[PDB]
Amino acid sequence: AQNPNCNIMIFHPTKEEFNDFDKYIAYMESQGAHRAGLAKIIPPKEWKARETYDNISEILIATPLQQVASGRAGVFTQYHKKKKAMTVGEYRHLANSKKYQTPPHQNFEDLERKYWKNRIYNSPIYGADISGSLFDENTKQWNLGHLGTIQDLLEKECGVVIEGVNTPYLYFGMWKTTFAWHTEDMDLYSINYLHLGEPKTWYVVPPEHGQRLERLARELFPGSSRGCGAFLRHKVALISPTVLKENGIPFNRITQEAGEFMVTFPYGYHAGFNHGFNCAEAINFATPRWIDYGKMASQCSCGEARVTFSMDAFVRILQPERYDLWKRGQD
Ligand SMILES: O=C(O)CNC(=O)C(=O)O
Ligand SMILES: [Mg+2]
Ligand code: NI
Ligand SMILES: [Zn+2]
Repeated sequence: AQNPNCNIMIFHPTKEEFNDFDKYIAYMESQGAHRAGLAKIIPPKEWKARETYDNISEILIATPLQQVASGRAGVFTQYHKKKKAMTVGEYRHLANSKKYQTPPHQNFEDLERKYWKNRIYNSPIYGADISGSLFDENTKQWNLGHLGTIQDLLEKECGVVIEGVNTPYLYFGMWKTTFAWHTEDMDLYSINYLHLGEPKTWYVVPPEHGQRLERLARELFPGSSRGCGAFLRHKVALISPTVLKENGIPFNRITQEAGEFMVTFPYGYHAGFNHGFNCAEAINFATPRWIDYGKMASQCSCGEARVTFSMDAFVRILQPERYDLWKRGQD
């Protein structure tokens, strides 16, 4: 078995190997990359996402989210308070202000220490989940707006044509902006490109150990667990590496820098934080290997998770027994 310790693997495809996206994902899996839940892909030196980032300041962040924490430094939830709209140029200025800027630090490890010590005491503002793309239309390789759609994959594998669309999302971050422990909708893959700015630190649990994370989460968030049998789908809970290590949960960590892709694999729980002002683009995708994960994915039916239009068909076709309850939670 390749990669039996479930380490995060880093890949350096050549420009030739960068042509065929599906083929390269399958290659990474042949080397055991999925066992970690997360892989890094460093693009060939010849490649670029677009020519420059000099003209992005007028993008609108319609609903910036202030991420307010509750709990203790290593075990907390966050809620999202909606703020007034602002442009990316306004948000960048805000991120660089004395109130929100990255503190002085020695290295990524020191900054990580500072994040876990101090995150709860601040409420950073995240420009998340903005439909759109920063890939140039002329970028032919690993262009996250030109991937094969999940609806097409389901149709190719299973023969059933379904409604729905699959488009990318932009994320504008600042110091301490946080993504809570989650797997993707329907335990899909994700791919994330860090277009510009400061790094993003990731934590990940191997898919084969995801249920160990879930059991810890039920212990640590006992009211939330009574409320919902899949409350990590709410995407609000944080658990620090120190707490994970104290509880014997297998995990790994890695820091993504600008110009790098990360791929999350089906049922790979992940969480993390931004180092400072940045912009990422991410999208879900599927492969043939995903189908069995989609059929087994948990679902929130309590009403909290509320998701896209396109998840309906995935539930309806892959999980017909669950469909009626889940749809009630959507309505
Ligand atoms: O970058 C973020 O805030 C969150 N991204 C992801 O969870 C992802 O790409 O799957
Ligand atoms: Mg602009
Ligand atoms: Ni994710
Ligand atoms: Zn729920």
